[PDB]
Amino acid sequence: GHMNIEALTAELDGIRIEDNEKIVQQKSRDFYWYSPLLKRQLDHVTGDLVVSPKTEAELIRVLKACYRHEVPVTPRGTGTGNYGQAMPLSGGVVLSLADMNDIREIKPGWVICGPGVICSDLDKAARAHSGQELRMHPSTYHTATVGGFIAGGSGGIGSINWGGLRDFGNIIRLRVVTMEQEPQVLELTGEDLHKVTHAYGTNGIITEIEMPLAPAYDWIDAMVGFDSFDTAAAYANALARQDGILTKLVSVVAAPCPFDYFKRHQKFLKEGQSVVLVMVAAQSHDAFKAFSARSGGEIIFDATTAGDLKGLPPLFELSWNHTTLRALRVDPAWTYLQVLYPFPNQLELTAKMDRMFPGELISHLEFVRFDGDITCFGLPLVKFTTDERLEEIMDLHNANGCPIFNPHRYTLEEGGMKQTDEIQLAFKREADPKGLLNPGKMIAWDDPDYDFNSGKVWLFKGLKQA
Amino acid sequence: GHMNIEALTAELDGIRIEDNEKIVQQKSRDFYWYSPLLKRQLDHVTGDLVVSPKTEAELIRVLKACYRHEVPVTPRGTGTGNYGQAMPLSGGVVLSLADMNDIREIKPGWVICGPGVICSDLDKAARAHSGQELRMHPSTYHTATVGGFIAGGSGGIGSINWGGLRDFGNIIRLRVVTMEQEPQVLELTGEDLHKVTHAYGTNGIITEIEMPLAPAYDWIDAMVGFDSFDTAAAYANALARQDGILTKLVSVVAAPCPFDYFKRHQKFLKEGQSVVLVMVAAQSHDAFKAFSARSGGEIIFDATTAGDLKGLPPLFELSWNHTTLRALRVDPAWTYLQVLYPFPNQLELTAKMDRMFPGELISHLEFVRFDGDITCFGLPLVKFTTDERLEEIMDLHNANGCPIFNPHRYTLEEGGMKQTDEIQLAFKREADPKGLLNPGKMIAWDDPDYDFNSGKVWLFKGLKQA
Ligand SMILES: Cc1cc2nc3c(=O)[nH]c(=O)nc-3n(C[C@H](O)[C@H](O)[C@H](O)COP(=O)(O)OP(=O)(O)OC[C@H]3O[C@@H](n4cnc5c(N)ncnc54)[C@H](O)[C@@H]3O)c2cc1C
Ligand SMILES: Cc1cc2nc3c(=O)[nH]c(=O)nc-3n(C[C@H](O)[C@H](O)[C@H](O)COP(=O)(O)OP(=O)(O)OC[C@H]3O[C@@H](n4cnc5c(N)ncnc54)[C@H](O)[C@@H]3O)c2cc1C
Ligand SMILES: O=c1[nH]c(=O)c2nccnc2[nH]1
Ligand SMILES: O=c1[nH]c(=O)c2nccnc2[nH]1
Repeated sequence: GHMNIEALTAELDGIRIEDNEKIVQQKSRDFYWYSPLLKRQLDHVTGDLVVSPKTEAELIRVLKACYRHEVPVTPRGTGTGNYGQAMPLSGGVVLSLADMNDIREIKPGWVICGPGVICSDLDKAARAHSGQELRMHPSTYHTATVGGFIAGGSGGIGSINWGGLRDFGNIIRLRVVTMEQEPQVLELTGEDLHKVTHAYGTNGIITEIEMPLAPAYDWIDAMVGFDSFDTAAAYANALARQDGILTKLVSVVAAPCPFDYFKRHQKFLKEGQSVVLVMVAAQSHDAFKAFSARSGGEIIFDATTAGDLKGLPPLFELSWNHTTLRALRVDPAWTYLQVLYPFPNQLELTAKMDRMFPGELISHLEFVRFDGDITCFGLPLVKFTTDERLEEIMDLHNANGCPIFNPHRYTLEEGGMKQTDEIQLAFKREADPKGLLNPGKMIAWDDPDYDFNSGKVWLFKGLKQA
Repeated sequence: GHMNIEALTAELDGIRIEDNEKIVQQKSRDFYWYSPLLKRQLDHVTGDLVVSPKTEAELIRVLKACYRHEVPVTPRGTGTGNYGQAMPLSGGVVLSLADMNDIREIKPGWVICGPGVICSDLDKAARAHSGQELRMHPSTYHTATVGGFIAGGSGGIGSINWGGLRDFGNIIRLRVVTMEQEPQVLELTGEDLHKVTHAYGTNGIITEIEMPLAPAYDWIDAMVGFDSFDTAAAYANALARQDGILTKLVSVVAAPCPFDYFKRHQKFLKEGQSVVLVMVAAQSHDAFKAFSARSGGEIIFDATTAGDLKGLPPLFELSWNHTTLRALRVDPAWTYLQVLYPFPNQLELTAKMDRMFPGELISHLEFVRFDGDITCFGLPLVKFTTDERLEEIMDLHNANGCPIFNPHRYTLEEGGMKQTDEIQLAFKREADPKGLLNPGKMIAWDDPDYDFNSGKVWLFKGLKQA
């Protein structure tokens, strides 16, 4: 690489650039620091400038100039990923897509928009236009971009209904611009768009998204309280299996996390109580109450009876990695794991892991559709002591039937979600022959000897088969 | 010929009534004759009078008069049931709710309407009002009433998404009028409304329904063709488990049924071909094609590429018991079974039954959500020979792990769907102390020695818990 930052800058007159060191540093970091390991390994990473195109034409200008002057390019939505995805390991350009945030079309069942649209802004527009909203969104709803969700996220609120970004149909089309001497526009549909999902921006810049839309309902927050984690998980699993009770969220958070760390909801909680977090559609809420009364589920908070309370976060901001946010805000020693508990043994497996790590781990489940089954993903909190103990806890999950997607890594393959196969490798050669797009994030690109055919359970399995 | 018809008729001045023998006979029959057994057993059944109230006030005037003259009352929507549910075993009044067809409220996620609204009319109004439609409907969409669906049906198109009428949330509220000296109005919510579902009108007259609504999408008809039943069933099972691919129907119809009996679609079919009937939402259509190319599913008919669709019925009128209709319109010796193939063994079980009855049976699956899993319901065609052999075939399904809901019976308990327990018996006494509502349909009411704690698998399990 022969980086020439000065010549790059000269080629971008009319395009917004920022080179202030403090601002570049801030926009070179995400929420990697949720992992004590990443916090140490990536503490010294920073870019050289932030470039913020307003149009696809400006973006093409930027990529063309970066290819010519050999400046690395790391895409950034709003920098809320947890693994260092958007962090520029090699210096160079932080390519912000924040100003490519147009909403172009809203029709019955689908939307076309730019990558920088914030999830809640997209829903606000889809709701006003025709009472529609995203099928799923991360708990970073109000801050995260749709583009970064596709390229760096996996699922979240709404996965209970629709599965994950890993699944056919949850994305319709991705328009992607390559890093070639003449950047190419690709219109990826069918299976081809799934080369880009959760690829950390390593194989092209998403410049337009077509995604399905779902009906916007009056979603009712409710909490259900239990005296043990195992009875909370059994209730949550049963509720998730009620096919006529429409929910958007079914979470399990073990004591002592609710009472210790859900501070604004404390008056509804008590010491020793585990909680199930529920978002239930208004047309299903009476059925939800009747089911809960028949299933041992004491409703300790219900938005329909609590009144118009200000200062209460929505329950989804207590779920997914917002559960982690709340814990580490009070005690910074908390970190987390990412776990699958495979169907049909999720209740047995979550209980065994809960009992295996008393005190040191606090269980946290999110119920989701996964390959057509209802099961749960895990985001258990872990009290950090040493690097070695944290690796050991993950090793023991893997050895006890609970696949780990290691969040204490910053490469695609080590994170356990995006599998590298020959199709993934060939596509990056096509879309980034100089290796300028988010370098360092794909091990197989830097390692000719990499056994990318190893690993067991991949969340985003590769397209190659038979 | 009930002895009190003259006196009853004199009390109904101003209410529309019909005593013409031929019309009363037509309005005393449903589609029971799909069963050769019921066709013979119920041949002599007819009412004395058809009474058609326009309003709940008129209905109450009718019930109060029938109660004081002890004339039985058998409710009727539009008489499309298959079990003789709406046929008056004791003569008396056929009480048609067809003129109680108010639609009084449509909101995001729910609708309030009268019992006589035809399903497709309900959707016509919900679509015009706010682009909504029913979650599920029988394949008799264009002729069946909503109230008769609730009291006499179980699910259908849309069950792939939502389960069935057996499930919490798929009905929100039933307003019911009792048969008492002074008829009472009950507003049944929570679990209480499930006393009335599939109870054949034996424990009160539904006068208002609140049901959930779902978004009205552009549903695309597609057929997928296979050289064998097993490969068709395996594909449909896989498609049904694609959580991001939104469908409204996933049916499997084994050869020779499609080529023999799907006449207007015959130009798309070939001899020996089994078919999977699909309704896929427009926003999932591309993913459906991509999944099907990846899953060995040849799309042989697609409403978006087929050119002129004139004269083609919708694919849902080739599904559920319309599959039976198409077959028996060509050969009247076909009848059917109703089967469950319990998860997770549905592929092995359907294949085992298919191999056990060559020629005599034609397999027909409908994939549905059932207790939180994806599995299939069966409506296999059976070539009628003798009553004895039809019983044996059903016994063999039951003995091989495939529960039968016997459609060749006219009582609630023998039909295998609506379980009787103490709560059902107590409620019938509460709503119909004289037993004038559809008499003879509930064995346990006529026979206090009848053992209602038998029967293994009930589609509509009772409310009594252990
Ligand atoms: C408290 C908290 C809770 C969270 N909860 C969830 C959750 O429930 N579910 C979930 O999936 N994630 C969750 N996350 C992670 C993160 O917030 C989301 O995945 C988010 O949607 C990422 O979007 P972003 O705009 O912040 O992307 P960034 O962090 O800016 O970038 C993410 C990745 O996408 C790439 N990228 C961004 N834009 C483009 C583009 N246009 N083209 C190509 N590549 C691009 C970046 O290079 C990077 O590799 C959470 C994070 C926090 C801190
Ligand atoms: C070709 C064909 C296909 C079919 N497909 C399906 C299918 O996919 N799914 C399905 O579930 N059914 C199916 N059916 C059965 C039937 O069409 C439906 O269940 C239908 O919705 C019944 O409504 P109806 O108005 O015809 O009721 P009716 O036949 O008039 O009556 C049904 C029952 O409900 C009672 N009843 C009616 N109205 C009231 C009321 N207001 N209050 C109390 N009791 C009342 C009657 O006494 C009777 O017991 C099919 C039938 C045919 C002929
Ligand atoms: O950066 C993240 N990417 C993800 O896919 C994710 N998924 C769940 C929770 N946090 C997450 N964080
Ligand atoms: O009269 C019917 N009642 C039902 O519940 C039903 N379910 C499926 C198919 N036909 C059916 N016919």
